[PDB]
Amino acid sequence: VAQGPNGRALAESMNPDLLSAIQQHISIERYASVTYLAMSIWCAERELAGFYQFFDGEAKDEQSHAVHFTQYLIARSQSNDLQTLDAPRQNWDSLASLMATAFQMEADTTSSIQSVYALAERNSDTRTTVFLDPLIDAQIQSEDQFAYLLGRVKFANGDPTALLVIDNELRAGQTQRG
Amino acid sequence: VAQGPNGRALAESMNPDLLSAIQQHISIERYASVTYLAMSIWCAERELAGFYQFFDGEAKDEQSHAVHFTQYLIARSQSNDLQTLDAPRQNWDSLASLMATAFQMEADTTSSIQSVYALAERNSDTRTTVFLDPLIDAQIQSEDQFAYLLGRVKFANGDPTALLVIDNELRAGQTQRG
Amino acid sequence: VAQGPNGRALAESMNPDLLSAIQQHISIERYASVTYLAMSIWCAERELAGFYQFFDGEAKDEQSHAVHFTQYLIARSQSNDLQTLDAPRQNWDSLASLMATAFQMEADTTSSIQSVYALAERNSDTRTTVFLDPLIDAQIQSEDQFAYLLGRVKFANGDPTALLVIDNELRAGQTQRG
Amino acid sequence: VAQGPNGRALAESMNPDLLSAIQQHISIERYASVTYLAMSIWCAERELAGFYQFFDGEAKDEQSHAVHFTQYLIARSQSNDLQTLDAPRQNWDSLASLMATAFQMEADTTSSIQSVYALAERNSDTRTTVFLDPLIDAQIQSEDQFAYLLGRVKFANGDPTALLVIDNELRAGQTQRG
Ligand SMILES: [Cl-]
Ligand SMILES: [Cl-]
Ligand SMILES: [Cl-]
Ligand SMILES: [Cl-]
Ligand SMILES: [Cl-]
Ligand SMILES: [Cl-]
Ligand SMILES: [Cl-]
Ligand SMILES: [Cl-]
Ligand SMILES: [Cl-]
Ligand SMILES: [Cl-]
Ligand SMILES: [Cl-]
Ligand SMILES: [Cl-]
Ligand SMILES: [Fe+3]
Ligand SMILES: [Fe+3]
Ligand SMILES: [Fe+3]
Ligand SMILES: [Fe+3]
Ligand SMILES: [Fe+3]
Ligand SMILES: [Fe+3]
Ligand SMILES: [Fe+3]
Ligand SMILES: [Fe+3]
Ligand SMILES: [Fe+3]
Ligand SMILES: [Fe+3]
Repeated sequence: VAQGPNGRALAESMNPDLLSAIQQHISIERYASVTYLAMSIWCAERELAGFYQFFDGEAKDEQSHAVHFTQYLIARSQSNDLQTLDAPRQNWDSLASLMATAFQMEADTTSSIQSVYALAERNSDTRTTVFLDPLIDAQIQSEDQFAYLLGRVKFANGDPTALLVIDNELRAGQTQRG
Repeated sequence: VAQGPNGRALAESMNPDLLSAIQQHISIERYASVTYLAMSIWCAERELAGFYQFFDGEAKDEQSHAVHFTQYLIARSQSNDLQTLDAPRQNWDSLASLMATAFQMEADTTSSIQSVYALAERNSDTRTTVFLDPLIDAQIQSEDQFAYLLGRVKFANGDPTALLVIDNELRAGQTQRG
Repeated sequence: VAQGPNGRALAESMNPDLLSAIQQHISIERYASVTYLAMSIWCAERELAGFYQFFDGEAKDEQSHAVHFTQYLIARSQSNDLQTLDAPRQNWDSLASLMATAFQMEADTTSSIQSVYALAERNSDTRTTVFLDPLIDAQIQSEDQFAYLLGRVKFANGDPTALLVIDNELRAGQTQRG
Repeated sequence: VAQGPNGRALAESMNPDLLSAIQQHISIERYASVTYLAMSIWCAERELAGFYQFFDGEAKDEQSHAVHFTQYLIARSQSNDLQTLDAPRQNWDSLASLMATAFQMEADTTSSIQSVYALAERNSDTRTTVFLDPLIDAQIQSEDQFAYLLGRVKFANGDPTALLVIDNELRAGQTQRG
């Protein structure tokens, strides 16, 4: 039995470029987390309590995704390399602008997973494509959800009254089309 | 065993300037109470039932704070001196103006506690600083809450529709960021 | 009513040096979080499942502490500034060495809080000292707990049998003297 | 409607090389089953009751996997061909050696599935890749589990005391990192 780079018994070796791509993707999930924390704060500063609660939860969920990836590297007997984390964006001129950045962050997270997926396919790493499949499915749902929240905020067209109504929807847990 | 100014057994004497400051602070709590009663009435007169219910409760809570302080003076064997109570402000041109006065009243209540706290420290009265610590913590929460309500009302920008939505939030007990 | 640096109504201004110190302390809590994540991974790589579960939870708790501080800055109408986060230490020669780093991380977190506390006192910021008091109390308990775990691991004197027994204690939730 | 090789209505023909590969893989699952039975016996002979119970269950689960594959061939209207089954390995010099063989057996089971998967892709058999996807996911978990058990036994470094502790873990159902 061979030993993997992290010292555990090795079921099958992993291409170093694929390993590097997964380590970088963990940083993307961690960066999404701190970005949603920054967004939660921006909303709290403007008394948008439902948006604050929503993004507070999204921050925790993205961190959970990051940990899920670190566990996959452990399972593959590969080394983890937790990286320096950039500071998030923290300033927006409007809730609509913030929600556009949020949607872009979600779509960019999917693009990162897609890049890992394509590298796994080039390397015939079926364990990794199987691992990523349900994460892509979750991303479809999250993109659908963020398009819904962004579109509803844009429909409000900057009217504070409409934004208060949507804020109360989010506080109540009404965060997707259903 | 020595007898304190109120006749009870005396655990430790209290500086008369500190005693006077606590008696004055009790008046500040009582004045906050009648101010919030006046605000509850102003809101009721304009059919803002959620704001009326909110300030009705705040009036009762501030009175409870006043009584809590009178009990501390009893516990320290110090005399209470219930003072003449000024009439509250009763007229405002808008809900936003009323909420600004409410926030100022809350911040001024904290400033009064801080002044007592500093006098207690100058006199090495550790019982009094310990007594005040949780009251300062409550004040942080109340300032956060009043900044939230004031900010939400200001966001409404005088639109009656938005103010009705917020009024219904308060009636439902949705009074802070959560 | 004045507006604070984050735009909310301002109960009382905060010294900019104290604000900077709190923002830096939030980074210390976030760094403790990612350090405990790195430690959880190191333990998982060596099949120390109880230590992995323990540090996984500590990572989540430290993140919660960081968010708790960001909420205090919101409550004080002060700006948050989420900073770049250093990569954690990730390599140790033994569990005893890892636990020494963990204890040091906990003690250093307390030292950071103490530095903020002293600055708040120099500035007569009683809200901040009151806010920090229960966090210092939690730190006493955490230092006691980490001294217990470190001491128990050192008592094992590198014997794998003893380390398996302690690992099973942690998996069962037996993590302090009780 | 066409009839498949097993006589049932045929939704889509299957490449004979892919069919042969699935029939061979069923033998691999059956061989894993009897191998884990042999390991359960070896452990029972040495009073390692927790390891005996663990491998007894693994033997039953691998047989269930084999039957799951036979049901897929039925669903595809393909013939099953149950093959002669080799005798398992039955002798090991130590529990660590046995656990290495167990890990290798698990990794080799995954390699067999991967070989079927690649053949299905070459033949554009999307039903078969979809069928195999959750089985690969289960294999990731089983490889992670067997790496954990092997690593814990190796950490024991042949100390009977440590092996008794781990044996009791397995009897209690504590068989993975959790
Ligand atoms: Cl920014
Ligand atoms: Cl907007
Ligand atoms: Cl951006
Ligand atoms: Cl008046
Ligand atoms: Cl108004
Ligand atoms: Cl006034
Ligand atoms: Cl390192
Ligand atoms: Cl050690
Ligand atoms: Cl260090
Ligand atoms: Cl043999
Ligand atoms: Cl052994
Ligand atoms: Cl063999
Ligand atoms: Fe994510
Ligand atoms: Fe996401
Ligand atoms: Fe009060
Ligand atoms: Fe008050
Ligand atoms: Fe902390
Ligand atoms: Fe800590
Ligand atoms: Fe306290
Ligand atoms: Fe199997
Ligand atoms: Fe298996
Ligand atoms: Fe799938």
